[PDB]
Amino acid sequence: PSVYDAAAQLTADVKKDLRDSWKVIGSDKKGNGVALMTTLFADNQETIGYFKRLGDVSQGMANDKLRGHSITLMYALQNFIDQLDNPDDLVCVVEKFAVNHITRKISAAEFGKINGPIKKVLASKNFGDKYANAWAKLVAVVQAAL
Amino acid sequence: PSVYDAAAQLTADVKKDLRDSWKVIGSDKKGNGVALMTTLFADNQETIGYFKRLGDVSQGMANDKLRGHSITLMYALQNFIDQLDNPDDLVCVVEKFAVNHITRKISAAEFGKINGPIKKVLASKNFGDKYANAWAKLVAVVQAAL
Ligand code: HEM
Ligand code: HEM
Ligand SMILES: [Xe]
Ligand SMILES: [Xe]
Ligand SMILES: [Xe]
Ligand SMILES: [Xe]
Ligand SMILES: [Xe]
Ligand SMILES: [Xe]
Repeated sequence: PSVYDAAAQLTADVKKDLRDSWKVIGSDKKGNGVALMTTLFADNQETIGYFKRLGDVSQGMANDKLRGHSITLMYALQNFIDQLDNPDDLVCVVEKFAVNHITRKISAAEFGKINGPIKKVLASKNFGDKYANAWAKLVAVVQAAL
Repeated sequence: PSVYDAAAQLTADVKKDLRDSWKVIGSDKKGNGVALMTTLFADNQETIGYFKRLGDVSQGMANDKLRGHSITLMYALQNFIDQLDNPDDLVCVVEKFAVNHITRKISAAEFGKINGPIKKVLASKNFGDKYANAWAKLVAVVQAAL
């Protein structure tokens, strides 16, 4: 299937759940972005080496490169959320970020490692399994490009 | 380097002018982002070669990679606007994007070529030299990091 095919999973209900949870998670991009990355590295230690540009990714907010990365990642998510109703626009921004990951040899399966950290960050604001599942559908749009 | 000294130029008055103009420009990220890029390419044709990944940029909005790029650029600007309160956070996201441009061999002087396009896009929405000059101070923070 194509990336457009994958975006068919973003039904009205999935988009509502994405938007509702993002209103909260995206309101603290620094805090929740660094939490997302820290959780990735806590649970998926095999990924740490890919991030060597950032320095020591265990230093949390006392690592300016990690903070800058993490905030910017949250604006990638903001971008996706704002494009949900126009699959043409969603696909072209997904393809852009997919290239950022392809050129670093991140496979679709490796990209999907982010679902565990997303589930945990969601649950930190009491967004449960329905919301984690909705976010996995959005992650899968990127996986379709990888 | 002199990056923190550039960031210190974003006074309360400058920040207000950035926020007030961004309220309008950032309300159409697709349209104004592509306009910024097509204006850069038209007026600074010697920069087009750097963008070869995007294909034929003369196609404008109809070029999916250019559209994806352009939307994403506007979320870099959104990020900067949202960090204006906190010099450490503004600088760490500026440094992130500066690294992206250093990889592409973009100097402070060539990055500064965006000011003419910014002035033109602002003016098209009835934001004149006052606002162009505020945006130039923000551009100068990135220039200081290159
Ligand atoms: C929600 C999921 C994710 C989003 C939206 C995302 C977004 C981003 C963004 C915006 C960048 C910056 C690209 C650049 O400027 O070149 C980035 C860099 C990167 N991403 Fe992700 N990413 C995600 C998940 C992952 C996962 C799960 C991995 C690996 C297992 C990964 C590995 C990388 C690497 C290695 C970099 C480069 C870091 C650096 O050296 O600057 N990403 N990602
Ligand atoms: C307001 C000013 C600008 C902002 C906020 C900005 C932002 C961005 C962003 C967010 C990206 C994607 C980075 C990545 O994923 O690696 C990018 C890419 C790029 N930028 Fe800029 N940029 C600006 C001006 C310029 C100018 C003036 C030049 C050149 C003279 C330039 C040259 C490039 C190049 C060559 C790329 C890579 C395109 C590609 O192959 O994907 N940028 N820029
Ligand atoms: Xe991504
Ligand atoms: Xe999220
Ligand atoms: Xe995602
Ligand atoms: Xe930038
Ligand atoms: Xe702008
Ligand atoms: Xe900028």
